[PDB]
Amino acid sequence: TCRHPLTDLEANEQLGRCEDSVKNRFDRVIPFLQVVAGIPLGLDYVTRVQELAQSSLGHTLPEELLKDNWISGHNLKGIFGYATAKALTAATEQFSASAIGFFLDCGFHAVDISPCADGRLKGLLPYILRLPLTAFTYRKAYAGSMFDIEDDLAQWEKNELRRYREGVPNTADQPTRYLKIAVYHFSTSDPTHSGCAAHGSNDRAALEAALTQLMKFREAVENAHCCGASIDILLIGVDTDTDAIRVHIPDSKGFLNPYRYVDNTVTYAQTLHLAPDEARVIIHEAILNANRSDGWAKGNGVASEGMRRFIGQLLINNLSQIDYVVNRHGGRYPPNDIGHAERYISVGDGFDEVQIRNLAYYAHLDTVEENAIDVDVGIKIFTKLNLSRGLPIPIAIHYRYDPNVPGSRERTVVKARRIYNAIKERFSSLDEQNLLQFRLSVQAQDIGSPIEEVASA
Amino acid sequence: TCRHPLTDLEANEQLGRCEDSVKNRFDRVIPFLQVVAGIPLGLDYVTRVQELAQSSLGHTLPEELLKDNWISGHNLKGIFGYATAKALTAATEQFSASAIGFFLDCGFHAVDISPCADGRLKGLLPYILRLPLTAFTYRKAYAGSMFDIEDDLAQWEKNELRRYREGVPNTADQPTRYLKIAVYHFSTSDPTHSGCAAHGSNDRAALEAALTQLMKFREAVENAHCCGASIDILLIGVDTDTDAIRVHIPDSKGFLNPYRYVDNTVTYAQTLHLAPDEARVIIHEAILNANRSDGWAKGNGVASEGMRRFIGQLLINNLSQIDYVVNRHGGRYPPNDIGHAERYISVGDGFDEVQIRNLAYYAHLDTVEENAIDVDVGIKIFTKLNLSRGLPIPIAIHYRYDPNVPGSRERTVVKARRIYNAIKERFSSLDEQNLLQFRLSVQAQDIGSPIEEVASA
Ligand SMILES: [Zn+2]
Ligand SMILES: [Zn+2]
Repeated sequence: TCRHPLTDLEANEQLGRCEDSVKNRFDRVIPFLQVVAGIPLGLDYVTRVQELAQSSLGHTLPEELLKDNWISGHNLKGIFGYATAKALTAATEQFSASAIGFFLDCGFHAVDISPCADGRLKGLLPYILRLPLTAFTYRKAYAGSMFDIEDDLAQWEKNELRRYREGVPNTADQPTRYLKIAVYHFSTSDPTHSGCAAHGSNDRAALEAALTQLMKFREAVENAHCCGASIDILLIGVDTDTDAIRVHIPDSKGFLNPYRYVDNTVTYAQTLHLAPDEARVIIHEAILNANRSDGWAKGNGVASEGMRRFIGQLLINNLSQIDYVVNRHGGRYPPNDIGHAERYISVGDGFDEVQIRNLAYYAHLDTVEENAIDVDVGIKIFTKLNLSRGLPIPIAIHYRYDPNVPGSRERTVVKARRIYNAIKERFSSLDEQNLLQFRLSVQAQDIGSPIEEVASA
Repeated sequence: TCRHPLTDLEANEQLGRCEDSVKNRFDRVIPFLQVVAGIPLGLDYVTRVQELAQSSLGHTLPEELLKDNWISGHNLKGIFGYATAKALTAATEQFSASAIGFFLDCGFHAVDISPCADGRLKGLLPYILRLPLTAFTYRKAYAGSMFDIEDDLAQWEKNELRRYREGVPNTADQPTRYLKIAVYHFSTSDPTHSGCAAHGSNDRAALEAALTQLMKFREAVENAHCCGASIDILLIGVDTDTDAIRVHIPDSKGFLNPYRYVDNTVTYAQTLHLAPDEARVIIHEAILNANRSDGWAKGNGVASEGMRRFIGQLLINNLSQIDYVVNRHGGRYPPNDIGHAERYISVGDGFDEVQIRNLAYYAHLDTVEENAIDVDVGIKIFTKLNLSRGLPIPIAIHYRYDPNVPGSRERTVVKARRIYNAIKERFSSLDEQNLLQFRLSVQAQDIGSPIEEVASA
C-alpha cells in the first residue's frame, strides 16, 4: 500500500480533518442523549443536563426544552432536534479566479454539473473532482441525474446575455462553449442493491438516462436559438465504493458513447509506481487511445484539445481522492458507509458548505406537491436509519434568494414556511409523535453569504 | 385432619410439585418487572436487566426488547409478553395401555369427556379424575359443556370404522359402546357468583343443559345410524371449591336423572375412618343404593357391571384429589383461588401439558367470527384480572394438526395467523396500547408431539 506520486497529501489531510470534525459533531449527539436519559428528573435535572451539554456538545440548551420535563418526561426528541440543528450551524460556520482561467483555457465560459441527489455524491466537487464552486461553476443535483431542461436553458441564456453585454467571463466572439456535466453513480461491490435507487440500482439504466438527458438538453439549446448556438456535454460515472470516476470521452462532434470512456481505477493501478511526468504522459495518451478505440466505442474523430485537457485534469484530481479513500479506509468504504448513512434530510437548495459524502439526504424541490416522491423516499430511508432506533428525523429546509431582486427574501421565507407546513401535514402521524424536527434557513445566492435562521411560524 | 386410607400420597405430592412449579414460573414474572422498572435507563440498563433476568427467570431477553428503551421508556409490556411466553414454553417442555384395558373391561372402546371451558376444570383429567389422556380418551372442552354434536358424531363414526376395519381397540362384534361424559361445575360456598358463568351461575340450569346435550347426542347417534347403534352417556358435576365430583348413575337403559347421583363429599366423610377394602365395599354398595333409590330418583333397573365399576373407580380416584385439596389448602381453596385467577388466554385446541386448575382461560374456537363471545368474555375477565394492574393480556393461540393429511401444517399455521389477526383487529384500542401479547404455536395431533412456535407474521 504505497502512495500515488500525483496525490495531494496536504489537501487530503485537510479534507479528512473537515470530514471527521463534521461527522463527529453530528454523531456525538446520540451518546449524550443516552447519558441524559439516565439522569433522574429531580431538582438537579436542569442544571446537570445543562452542564453535561456544555461539556459534551460545547453549547447549552434552552430552558424550555427542560423546564417541564419532570412532568412530561424526558424531552429527548426535542434535545435531539436542537442539537442536530446546532451541529449543522456549527459545520456551516466552521466552513465559512484560477478556476475561471483554467476553464477559459479549455474552451468553456461556464461549467454546470448535475449529479444525482444521492448522499454519496454530496462531496463530488470538493473531494471527488477537486473543483471549487465559483461564480461560473454550478451544482444542481436531481434525483437520478434527471436535471430539468428549462432552468438549464434559462441559465444558459443568462450566461450568454452576460457575455454579450459585459463579457464578464469573456467576450461573446470568443469560441468558448457552455459545458454541462452529468454524473451517475454505481457500486462495484453491490451493483444490484447499492446503485442508483432512482433506476432500481441498474447501472446501464442510470447511464442511458443521464445520456438521454444530456442529449435532450443539447437539442433543446440547439432548437431554441439560431446562429448555430450549441453546448458541450460530458458524462461521468462514480463508483461510490472507491470514489473513482470513469469519464466518457466525446468524439470530435461532441457525441458521447456509453462504452467509450476512461476508467480511473485501472489508471491508478497502472500509474502507481511511475513518476509524476510519466503518469501525466500516460493519462494524456490514455485519453487518446480510449477516444480512438473501435468496436462498441467507435467514434468519429478525436476530442478537442480543451476537452482532453479538462478530462486529464479531472482524472489527475480524482487520483488524489482515490488515494485518500485508500489511506482512510484501506481501499474501500466500510460496509456501513456503502449504503445509506445520512444524518438529516436536506430540503430545498441544499448547503454548499457541508459537501461531505453520505452526510445528508438531499431532496431538490420547490414544492412538496411537485416532488412528493423525494420526500417519501427520504422518510422511508430514515424510517430504517432513525425511526428504528426511536430517534426523530431531522430536516433542514434551506433556500437561497437573490438580494438584487426586491422582496426576494420575504418570498423565500414564505416559501420555506410553506414547505415546512406541507411536510408537516403529510406524515402527520410522525408529526404527532414529535418524530419530525425542523430547522428553516435562508441564504443569499452569493458564494460565502451568511446563513440566516428563520422561525418556523 | 387425618388422611383417607385410599389416598394416593406420592401421586398427590407429584401433582402438587408440578402445580407449584408451573404457577411459580408464571407468577415470578411480575416481581421481576417491578424490580426492572426501578433500574435507571443509563448505559448499564441493558446489562443490568439481562443479568437480573438470568438470575430471576433463568433466561435472558432479546436485545430488541431493551435496545431502544432509553428513548421509548421501559418496555415492561414487551418483557411481560416475552416472559409469559417463555414460562408457557418451559411448562410444556418440562411436562414433555392399562387405561385402554380398563375401559374395555368396563364395556367401552372409547371415552369422550366434554367439560366446561372454565379454567377451574382445566385439571379435570390429571387431578380430579386421575384419567390419563390416551389414544382413545378425548377431552373437548366447550363453554357451558355445550359440546358440538356434529364433531362428536364424526369422531364416533371414525372410531367405529377403525373397529370394523382393523379392530384396534377391539373387534366390531364385541358388545362395547362409545362413552360420552359431560361435566358441569358448581360452587358450594358462592353458588350465585362462582357457578357456571355460561348459565348465570345457576347450578340446575347447567345440569339440565349438560343433560339435554347428552340426550341430543345420543338421539343423533341413534337417528344417523341403523342396526341399533347407540352410545353410553355419563354426567358428572364438580364442586370447584373442594374438587369433589357427584356422578349421576344411569339406570338399566342408560337414562340419567338429575337427582339420582352419588356425591363424593359425603362418601369421603363416611369412609374416612374405615379401611381400604371396607371403603371399597362401601362405595360399591353406595352406587347400588343411589341407583335403586326412589322418589325423585326413580329409575328403571340398575346400571350394568361395567358402568358401576367405572363409576366406582372414578369415585376412588376423586377421593385422592379431595385429600390433596384438604392437605394443601385446609379443605377449601383460598378466596383468591375460588374465582378467576387465570394467567393467560388459551385460544384454539389448548395445551394437554398444562392441565392445571385455574391456570388459563380457554376459548375453544376455530374462527373469531363463530365464537366471538368467548373472546369477549376472556377479555372482560382479564380486564379486571390484568388491565386493572396495568399489565397486558397474554394470549396463546395453539392449534393441532394431523401430519398424515398432506398440507395440514401449513393450513394450521395459516389458521393461527388468521385468528391472531382477527383478535388484533377486534379490541384494536387494546392493540394500540400494546396491551395484547401473543404467541402462536402448532402441534401434531399425536400425544407427546413437540410444540412448534410460529411467527406472528
Ligand atoms: Zn441515484
Ligand atoms: Zn362454566
